[PDB]
Amino acid sequence: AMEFQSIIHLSLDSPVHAVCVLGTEICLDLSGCAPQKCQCFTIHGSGRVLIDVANIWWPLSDPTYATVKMTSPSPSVDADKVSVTYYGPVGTAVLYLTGIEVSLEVDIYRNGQVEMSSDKQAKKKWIWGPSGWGAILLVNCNPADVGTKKVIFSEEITNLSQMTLNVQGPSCILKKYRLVLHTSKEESKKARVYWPQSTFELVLGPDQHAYTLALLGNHLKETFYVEAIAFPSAEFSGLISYSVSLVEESDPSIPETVLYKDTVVFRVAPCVFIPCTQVPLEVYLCRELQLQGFVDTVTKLSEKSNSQVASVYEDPNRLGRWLQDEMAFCYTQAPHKTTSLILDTPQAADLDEFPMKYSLSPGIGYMIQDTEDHKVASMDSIGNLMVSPPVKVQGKEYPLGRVLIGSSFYPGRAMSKTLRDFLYAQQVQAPVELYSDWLMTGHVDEFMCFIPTDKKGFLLLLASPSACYKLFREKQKEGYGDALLFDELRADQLLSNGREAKTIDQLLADESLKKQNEYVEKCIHLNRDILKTELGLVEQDIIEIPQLFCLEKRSFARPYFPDLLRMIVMGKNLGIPKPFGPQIKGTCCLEEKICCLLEPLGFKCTFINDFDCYLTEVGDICACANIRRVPFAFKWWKMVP
Amino acid sequence: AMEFQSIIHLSLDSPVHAVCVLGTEICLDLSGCAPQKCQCFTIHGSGRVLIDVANIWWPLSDPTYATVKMTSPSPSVDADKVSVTYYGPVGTAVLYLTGIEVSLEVDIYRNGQVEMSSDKQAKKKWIWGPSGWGAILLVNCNPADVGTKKVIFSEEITNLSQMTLNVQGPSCILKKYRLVLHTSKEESKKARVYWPQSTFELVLGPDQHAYTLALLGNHLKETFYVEAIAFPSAEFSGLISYSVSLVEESDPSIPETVLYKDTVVFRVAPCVFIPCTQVPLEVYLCRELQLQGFVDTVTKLSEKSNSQVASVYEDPNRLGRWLQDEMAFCYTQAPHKTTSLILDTPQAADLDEFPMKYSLSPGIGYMIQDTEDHKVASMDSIGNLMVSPPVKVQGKEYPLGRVLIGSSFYPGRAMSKTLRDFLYAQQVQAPVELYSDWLMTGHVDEFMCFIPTDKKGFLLLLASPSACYKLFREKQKEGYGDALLFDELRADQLLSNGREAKTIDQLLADESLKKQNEYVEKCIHLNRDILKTELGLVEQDIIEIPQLFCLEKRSFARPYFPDLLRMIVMGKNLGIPKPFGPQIKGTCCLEEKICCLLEPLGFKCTFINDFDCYLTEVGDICACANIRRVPFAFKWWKMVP
Ligand SMILES: [Cl-]
Ligand SMILES: [Cl-]
Repeated sequence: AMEFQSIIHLSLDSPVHAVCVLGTEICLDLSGCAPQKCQCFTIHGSGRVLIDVANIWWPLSDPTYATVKMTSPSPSVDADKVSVTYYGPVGTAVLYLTGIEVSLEVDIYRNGQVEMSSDKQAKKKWIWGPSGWGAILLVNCNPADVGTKKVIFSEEITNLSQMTLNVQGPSCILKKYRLVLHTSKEESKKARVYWPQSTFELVLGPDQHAYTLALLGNHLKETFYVEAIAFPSAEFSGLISYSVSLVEESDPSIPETVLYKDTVVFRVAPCVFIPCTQVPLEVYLCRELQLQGFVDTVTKLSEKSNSQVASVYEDPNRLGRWLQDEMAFCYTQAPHKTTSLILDTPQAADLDEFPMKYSLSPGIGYMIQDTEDHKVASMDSIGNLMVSPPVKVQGKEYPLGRVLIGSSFYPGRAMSKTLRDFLYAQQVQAPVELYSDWLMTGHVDEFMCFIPTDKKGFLLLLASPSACYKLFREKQKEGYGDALLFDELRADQLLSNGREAKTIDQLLADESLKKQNEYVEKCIHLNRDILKTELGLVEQDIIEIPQLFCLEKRSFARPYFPDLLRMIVMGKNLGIPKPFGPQIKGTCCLEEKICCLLEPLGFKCTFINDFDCYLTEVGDICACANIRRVPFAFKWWKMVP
Repeated sequence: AMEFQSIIHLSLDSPVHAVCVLGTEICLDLSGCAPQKCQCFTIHGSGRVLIDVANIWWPLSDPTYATVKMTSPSPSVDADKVSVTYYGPVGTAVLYLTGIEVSLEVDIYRNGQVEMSSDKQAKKKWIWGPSGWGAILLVNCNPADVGTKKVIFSEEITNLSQMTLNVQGPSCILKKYRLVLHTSKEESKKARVYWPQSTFELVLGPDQHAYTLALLGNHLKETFYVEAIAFPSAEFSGLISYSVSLVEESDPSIPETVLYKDTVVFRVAPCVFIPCTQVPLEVYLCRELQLQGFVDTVTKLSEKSNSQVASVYEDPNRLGRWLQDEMAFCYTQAPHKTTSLILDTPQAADLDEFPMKYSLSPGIGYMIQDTEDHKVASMDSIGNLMVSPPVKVQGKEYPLGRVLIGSSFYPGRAMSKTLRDFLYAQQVQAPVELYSDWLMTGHVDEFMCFIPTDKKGFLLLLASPSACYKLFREKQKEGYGDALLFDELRADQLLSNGREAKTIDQLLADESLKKQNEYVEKCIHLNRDILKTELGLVEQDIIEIPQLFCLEKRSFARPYFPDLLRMIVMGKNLGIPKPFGPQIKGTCCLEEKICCLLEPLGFKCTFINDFDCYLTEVGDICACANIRRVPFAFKWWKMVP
């Protein structure tokens, strides 16, 4: 008999000639051919064979099976043997073996190189955690792709994951078969596989899910380079598997058959967002022909903070403040490479040009993410997200922090199912839903800010209208009720921005303003509870920041004076919006209050003088920034979501 | 001051009057108002207040917080109090409390009744396993729905899950608020909530995701009845949450605000498929005007097995064998109720009538599942599924077995992404992909069958052409080479079914038939390996069944003689297709062989005489059956997928 299978029925008469793929086990039926007078048996194998008898003689039970496996490939056909000798009160059975290797290997232990997997079945599984395993694939974020044969540079080839195919066996056995490297039609739309000729040929991708390789000689060693196309999403878990099938070429009436298949599994790394507690590397600035105020002060602050400034062009096809509202700096990481990128959720239709590519420093990626709602003040954009610092909550670690999404509480505007599903599909920053649709912009950054400390490693700052009323009341009692909110601002600057200079006395007697702020205070308190619960915070982690709001067009909250919470956080250097509060002998009481709260904790407060920038209405153009920061040192794959 | 929040800043001057929702905690800032001369303090609360000072006097630290909570609702406003007395080398601060209850409760401990949850935050989580928690919801499978105010019978109301809402507090506090029972727009499409007036009003559902309730008096107690619409799928995880928001009615210029929200989570039970090792309860039979053969023998076998027979009408709008190929008996289970149902994946377009409803015994549900591919021999149907018995594999338990799906191995036909995703979304029967597209029907039941034993509790039978060649060779050597395959069958019965009577000598000399069977044997061996690996089977669990195949129109395998593996499994009673093998002195050697293999294990073999039924071509009409069985005793929620 001639065979390629997991079960072999030995025959006293004809010895079996079989193929053994290395890493697999064959079950040997020893008793089916045994003579009736046989009571016991002995079994012996050659050097490359490992025989297991239920883990020397053995009693002959009703079923008697032995398992065999091979340790190295055969240098010729039938070079290995297993012999069974039947003892009674009488027969021999023989199996000739030829061992071949057919294996696909990846960086399964996440060490930065392809390593041989210890087990053919364990290698199809992807296990999270430090005691886990499973290779990682990175999405191609090359900004050129935004809007068959390719040249790939040594700088770009490190982004790709290796997948090695090894086949070893006698030439006369291997020539009977063909190899097919493949994946399912659906998985092929999610990644590309390249083969170097440097010049690389596309062997698998969205239009090709099977690739044939000829077996010429006694060994084939080929390395393929793989890249993902998309991050995990509602429709995509992140898992992609590749297989090599050994196909027996046929007689035209009998179809071909697959005799063996080896499979590897990749997990496409998630898109990870970065909180403002991470060290700034670069500050991207969309100036919109501005210099004095925001642009100059933020340029100065950035130099003071060991950070680069990258100019950003205006995009005439987008609403103003797009650099902040439609984009986020994030990263994606593999054992062999970390790719920082900007994730863009454009609100405009049919875009042709992408001016943000001029600013992107070498190696910085660019990815687009679709959304559904594109109106002014839409919360369906990546700007409607804030990242917490790393926290432990109820004994559960969130080493990369948790993503915070602005949402609604009235049973209004919201993030689309598409963008929300994309976020939850990343897994490693378990999203928390906050309440922000009471704010005109819908952005939580108008009432909260995390700042790093040199303990949890951070403090949460929260907007507090009650704290501001308390501060103004104390000043009034001290005889400063005549001090003026919006002092040192030009009358037309106030009028053109919907504001009016008011004394502390007029502000404290304004019952409508007080009711607007009481409403805002209730909305912030709802969020304070969710943040304490979901981030494991205690009140010692929170600092109240005096901040007034007003309701504009139900109506929505807007900062009354420039929002102190809208900080540019650069380590210990804080770029705080200059609020223009009531002055008490040449000093703004709001600047003095916030400096008294933050300076003793090691913070350097720089007040950004730019009233028009901070009072810009939603949709209107203004200078803005987006800071690119150091990715977390904690490796995402070692987390157990 | 007047408040409803998680943080209260005490004031030496004005005492605070606050609302405390039961089950929540308030943080009290004790140090912010403390006099400069104060060095230590004492705190005292009344009977309903629980005070925690970092878990009698206490030192006055820079931040000094105390947490308070309430144990029962207040019978009047300010009926509870907390007093802080400041000691120096000097002041008092007071908080008046009013406790209210606002809670949604479900059968969170899966005990069959609504129980009070121990924690407001833990109740939003759904944890798998015996030490888990989380209420369960059942899909409405009423066959009437196949194709605002409702009457629900005491028999049908047990299918629904209870959700109780309790609100308790002073009438003068509760009258300030409104209650809103709600869920997101997307979740509302997945379930219906009813309120009894018995006659039940639909309060939440696909067209209504918010329902308002008036707070009249000092307490509200309402029970709602919930039912799911759909099983988990590609787009639906199975989790649905409901909330009650306490809304403060507004001054028209200030929008309303939500002061508190309580939330419960349900998991819609998965659709669980049943293996043929479970005890038969009812046999559904589509006779198609037939009596002698299949219909009579299966009716007899069913009576012999303590099972009911339910006649099924012919469906002229569907391909033949639809009762078996387009339907599956499955179940869905909650702590309070188990619903057995038939899951239908119709292959026809625009169906109006559903004759299977006439057969459905009282209480048996009916659900439809969409598919994409509707051609003849399509593997995109629920008939392309077999369920394994419960198994343990590599230390992992599959107490409900694993679903087995027929698929392809040539890198052909396949299950659609829609049906496959529906199956994997159930979670509790971790699907295994087998190779069956080499078979004309694409059904794994043509080469494998599980039978229960009175140890794993089962045996796997596998089709084996090699075993059949071996049996025929032994008969030839004994002088019976003249024995005839298809003996005792009429010549026209053979001709009209594409077969011809052949002696054992002619069969063993047929080289084309041998090559067709060698091909089939390689395909079955691929599946034997996957089954051993994925189900943790050893060769002692497998019995080879002699069975020949032939290739017909690449070409596809069909059973050559009636397929012995296509058994009607009724406990120890097996309805085996009568194969009409070569007879050796009045006995079919195939019947004798299978009886020698199965009878010593306690099986009673009944050979179903019906050649035309077992040789029916795909798409053609024939009598067939579908057996409804006992659901597993193991509760699905106690598994950790
Ligand atoms: Cl996953
Ligand atoms: Cl889930």
